[PDB]
Amino acid sequence: HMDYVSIRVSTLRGDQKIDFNAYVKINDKMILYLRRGDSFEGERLKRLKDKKLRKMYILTDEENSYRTYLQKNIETAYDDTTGKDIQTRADIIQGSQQNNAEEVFENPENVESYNYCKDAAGKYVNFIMSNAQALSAVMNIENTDKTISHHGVTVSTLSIALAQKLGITDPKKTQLLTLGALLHDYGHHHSPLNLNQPLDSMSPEDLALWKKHPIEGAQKVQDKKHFDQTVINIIGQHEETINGTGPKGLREKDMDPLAVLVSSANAMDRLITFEGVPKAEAAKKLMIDHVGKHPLQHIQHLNDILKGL
Ligand SMILES: [Fe+3]
Ligand SMILES: [Fe+3]
Repeated sequence: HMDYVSIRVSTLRGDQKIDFNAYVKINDKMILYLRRGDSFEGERLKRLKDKKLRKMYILTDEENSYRTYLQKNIETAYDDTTGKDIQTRADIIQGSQQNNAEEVFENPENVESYNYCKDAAGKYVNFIMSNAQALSAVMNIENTDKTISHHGVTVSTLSIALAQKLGITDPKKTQLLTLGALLHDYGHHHSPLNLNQPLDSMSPEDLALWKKHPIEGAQKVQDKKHFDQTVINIIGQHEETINGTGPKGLREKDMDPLAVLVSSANAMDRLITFEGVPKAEAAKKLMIDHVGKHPLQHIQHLNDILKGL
């Protein structure tokens, strides 16, 4: 009898108490999981981790409560005047960025959703740039379920920090870099590929499928008038390497410089998140197993960023 609407689980973050139930779908039935009054700050977030949760459901009659919950979370989290714990702010903002990316992946023709994601990417740059511990707090949020939207947020975070180290200050460029990084793996959306394995031990079939993703991703968006060219370039070129060994065979001179940055940042998170490489060993691995693929200055800066420098 009752109607439900879907919500993305990355929107359930921080210490605000929910004024709605939330349900997990099991065997196509809506099973009560989160109750009115629950919150998700600190260790409470574990209730939503390691469970491959993507969508949950709320009663349609409670949708207004959810919408107000989300808007309050976002407004409070981006506010630099509150003195709110940085980890809680980061929990909310990381999840909101992920939500915005998922909305674009699910609705790529939607101009408003793209523009919302773009505007929020600008807000994200400002959050990371204006709060000393923001990057560290975001990097504390492990990608337990190995999703491409969480991975996009992580890659965008490393990309913002890398851009700062390289002296790329133009706000339009940093916004588009962040947006492209967030969306970079659109080509993997609803792919049967298990990303959580090393590329060099994938079956030939899996590797072949993997090589298609930037090409397919870019082809899908390249003629959409509302997509920024830089974002299209990042989606399509982010697997390219400076010595021309990537899927498109591009060399550094052939590439959007911002895609070179995302390529480096991505290569690092792939090692750490998808291949189980300890963060302190990732730079070495790229240099010794990914010879000549990325600019040494990017790898050194990324190593420093992961070290807190
Ligand atoms: Fe990729
Ligand atoms: Fe990636």
